[PDB]
Amino acid sequence: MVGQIAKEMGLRAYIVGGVVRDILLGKEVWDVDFVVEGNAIELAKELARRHGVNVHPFPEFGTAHLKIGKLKLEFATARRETEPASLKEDLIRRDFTINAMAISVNLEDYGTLIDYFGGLRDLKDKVIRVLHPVSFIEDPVRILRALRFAGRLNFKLSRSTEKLLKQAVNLGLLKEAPRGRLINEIKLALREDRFLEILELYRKYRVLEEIIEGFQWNEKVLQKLYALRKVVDWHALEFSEERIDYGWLYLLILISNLDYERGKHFLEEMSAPSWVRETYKFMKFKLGSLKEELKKAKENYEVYRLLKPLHTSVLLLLMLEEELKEKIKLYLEKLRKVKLPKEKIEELKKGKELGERIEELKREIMN
RNA sequence: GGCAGGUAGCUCAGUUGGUAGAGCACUGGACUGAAAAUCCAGGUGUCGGCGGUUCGAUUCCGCCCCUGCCACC
Repeated sequence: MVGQIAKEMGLRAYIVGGVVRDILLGKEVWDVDFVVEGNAIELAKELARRHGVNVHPFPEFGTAHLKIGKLKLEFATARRETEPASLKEDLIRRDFTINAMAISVNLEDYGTLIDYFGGLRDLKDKVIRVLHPVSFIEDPVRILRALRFAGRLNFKLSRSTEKLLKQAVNLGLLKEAPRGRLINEIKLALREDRFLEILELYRKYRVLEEIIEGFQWNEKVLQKLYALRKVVDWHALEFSEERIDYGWLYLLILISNLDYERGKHFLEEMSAPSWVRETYKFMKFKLGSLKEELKKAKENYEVYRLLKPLHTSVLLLLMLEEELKEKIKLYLEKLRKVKLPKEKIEELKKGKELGERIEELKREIMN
């Protein structure tokens, strides 16, 4: 119906940006971005009125947000910067060729893909390419972004793009960039399932040393990241109903050997989840003594005592130890399974004495 | 899309999971020609909603509701 409204107003609207990419990648998304030649606000308001849904106009940005069902729609007016602007002018300010395409929702040309810069070819050849060599200089954050994209889609940077990226990092433009944008981009990165590869690309071009203070790369951390890779694989395989955010664990591994001050400050800027901060603060000190206690663990009940109060993240951190791996495994799918019948429980009750008694019964069952 | 706040009618605290609170409106009676003040007391509440784990969830976790702000595709 968007093309109908675009016809009545005599305008031109286009599905734009990564959405189009995700459409060509066979990925369905509930968030759609539009570029409209002429006023986008009136189009969004009319569309929202015809569907009888609340509209959220933003005149200063020239954009409007409206939610239809699960679909989150954002209409934007064509602009030549971050005179009327043609679609091509709006597409030329974008970062990568694969993000620079558009599809027309206008009724006559409906279904046609509009590619000016040959982004379709770069999507075909799995190439991450900038439109202009001045790209990274304008928006330094894109440095991460490209890598992140190169992480997710498993594509490869163009030689021009790569040289421009290396030259961009060498000038230290990553430091001059706003902290919030960078941190946000990293937060976007750690949510990917391929985020490990993104970390590999981060290590190759050494972008993490610039953002984080006092951070350096070594082999132990990397092998720890692959061990964590295997652990994450198995845990997300069998226990998948219990799944949590895995990226923050990698982030903890990277900052493990780093100073505690810069670590807490980093978690402060990144706005890490509570359990992440807790896992880190427990890792910096208590983890050593904990592991040493797990080494002294003989009976299953002492293991139960030294494990159960801890979160899942701590356990996954303990799975890095080869000696403790089969023990934690024994703890997960075996060491905790239990229930009790009626009569017996009723006899157990004949405050805290009840719970302690229960613990005594469990330690009686285990060993 | 991520991070705080959600506790009475309003303004607000509360973590090793273990049987909840302040200050003023609410009912009832002692008090009064009536009313209020004040006294005894006591509702001050499924501590957002729905499930899950647990002997037991305001707390652990998951999906969502609301409000405010930071961030922007």
